[PDB]
Amino acid sequence: FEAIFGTFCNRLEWVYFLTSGLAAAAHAIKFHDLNKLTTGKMLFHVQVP
Amino acid sequence: FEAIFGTFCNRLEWVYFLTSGLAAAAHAIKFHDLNKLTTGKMLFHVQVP
Repeated sequence: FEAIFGTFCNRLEWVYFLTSGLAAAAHAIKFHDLNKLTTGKMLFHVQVP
Repeated sequence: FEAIFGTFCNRLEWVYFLTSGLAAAAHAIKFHDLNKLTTGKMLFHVQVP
């Protein structure tokens, strides 16, 4: 006879965005209506000494 | 629509003569009547051994 000793299944290494070093450079917000906005803008007012 | 987020005004930082290290090189005297005069003289008397 030939013997099949066993079948092994791989184990996945799950990851998330908020649990990684690159996330510190980021800052994450949920909005639910992003399709409706056209462009987001800042606005800076600066005075020079 | 077009979304405008928070607007920022410059957080201008203050600086002073006294707080600077250059003030140690200086002696600072305030004198409310300085406008009237234009002459300031000091005199040195030395005898050499």
